[PDB]
Amino acid sequence: HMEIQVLKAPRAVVWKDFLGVNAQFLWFSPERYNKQIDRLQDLGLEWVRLDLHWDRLETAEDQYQLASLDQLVKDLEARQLKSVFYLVGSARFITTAPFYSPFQDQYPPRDPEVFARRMAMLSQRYPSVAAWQVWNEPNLIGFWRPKADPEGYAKLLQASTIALRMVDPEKPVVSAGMAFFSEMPDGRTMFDALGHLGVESLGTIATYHPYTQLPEGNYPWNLDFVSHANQINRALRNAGVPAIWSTEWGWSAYKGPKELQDIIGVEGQADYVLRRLALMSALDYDRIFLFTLSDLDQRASVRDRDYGLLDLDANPKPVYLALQRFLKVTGPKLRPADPPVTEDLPDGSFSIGWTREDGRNVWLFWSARGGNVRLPKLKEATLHDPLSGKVTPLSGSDGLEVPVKSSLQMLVWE
Ligand SMILES: OC[C@H]1O[C@H](O)[C@@H](O)[C@@H](O)[C@@H]1O
Ligand SMILES: OC[C@H]1O[C@H](O)[C@@H](O)[C@@H](O)[C@@H]1O
Ligand SMILES: OC[C@H]1O[C@H](O)[C@@H](O)[C@@H](O)[C@@H]1O
Ligand SMILES: OC[C@H]1O[C@H](O)[C@@H](O)[C@@H](O)[C@@H]1O
Ligand SMILES: [Cl-]
Repeated sequence: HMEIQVLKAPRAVVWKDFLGVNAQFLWFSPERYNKQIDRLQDLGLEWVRLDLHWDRLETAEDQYQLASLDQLVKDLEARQLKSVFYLVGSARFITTAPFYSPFQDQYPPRDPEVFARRMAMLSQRYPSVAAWQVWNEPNLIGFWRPKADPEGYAKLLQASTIALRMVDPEKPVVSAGMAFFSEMPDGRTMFDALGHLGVESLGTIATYHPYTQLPEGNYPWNLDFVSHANQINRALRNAGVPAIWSTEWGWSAYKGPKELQDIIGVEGQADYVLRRLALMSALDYDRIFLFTLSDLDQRASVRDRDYGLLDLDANPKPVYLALQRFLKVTGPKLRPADPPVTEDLPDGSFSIGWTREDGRNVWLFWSARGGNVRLPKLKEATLHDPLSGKVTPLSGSDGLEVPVKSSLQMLVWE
């Protein structure tokens, strides 16, 4: 046997349009988040996704805390960023939580119309915001207690969608990012259940958060990320969604102790993010958002502190430097293409071809078992390792010898 996963994107990818980042700007001073934005702009990116928690913005009924958010929205416009905000959680006055429950905000609102009016208020207050997203991961108990409720979420989404379109009928409404591939504890998927409730008629953007242990799946013997993504993306297109985003994905560089995610460190983070980026940019997403722009302080859980492209001082981590090298090699826009002709590409390889703006071909490739591959048609090419920054001219009188790594490499050829 011999199995290779080849991907070819369905359309051209323009990184500025396609690749955004999650951010947690309200956690930081304007001085600090403006530095983060400097680093983001240096990558040639402009899309950001920010979280709003209702119980932090409205601390009692009609008592708001918006000074920081007001300033942030002005600063985001001043930096020419394109933003999507999601609102999640119940304010204390409207929550369905039992009086004694420790997780008051993790319950949905008693009245979806009250939530909807808040989203409308925010949208009218901040017309520069590019898109509004309704709740977050409702297929997870931590965001919708005491148990997943597709009917309940559909009613919330419908009410919010109506209110948001009253404010601006042309602005996109984004449904909640579903955790993983939208699976619920009962064995159903939220996307399927919402489909039966006719939610696709609302015309909201569909999004999910396909975190996996490895870039290409959860186990080395079951690398089925591409299979799952293709399956859910096809179903969503079939349902007639206006667009598909992935509003969260990524890995933490935390040193532990282990909580869900294996310890991989700053170098593992760089490796995994680049491989996953190579996969998702060749799948049928209209936009994706890396989680996340910056490391966070002790207000975040141990794992959640280290997903950043940047450390707490807003300085590059290895994943940033790797992504920066990667995007410099690709240039700003990639058009779908085929990989070069190969001889003895190793079993397990991933293989993705593109052409960049100057017409040169770009081949993205890796394999868990490493090894070597021969390219019989080529006499010269340039090999890039975005993790080390090593650049190697390759040459041959009648074909190239190319080393294969477990990490992504980029071959630029003609
Ligand atoms: O709670 C974490 C952190 O994120 C929120 O968006 C803001 O309300 C901050 O003031 C808060 O400290
Ligand atoms: O907010 C990011 C959050 O995403 C999902 O809910 C999970 O994969 C967690 O692994 C992760 O921390
Ligand atoms: O099977 C792969 C997996 O197995 C072990 O538990 C650990 O070594 C992990 O770091 C590794 O990724
Ligand atoms: O937890 C992540 C955090 O750890 C330490 O505090 C420092 O190295 C920071 O720069 C880094 O962002
Ligand atoms: Cl170019």
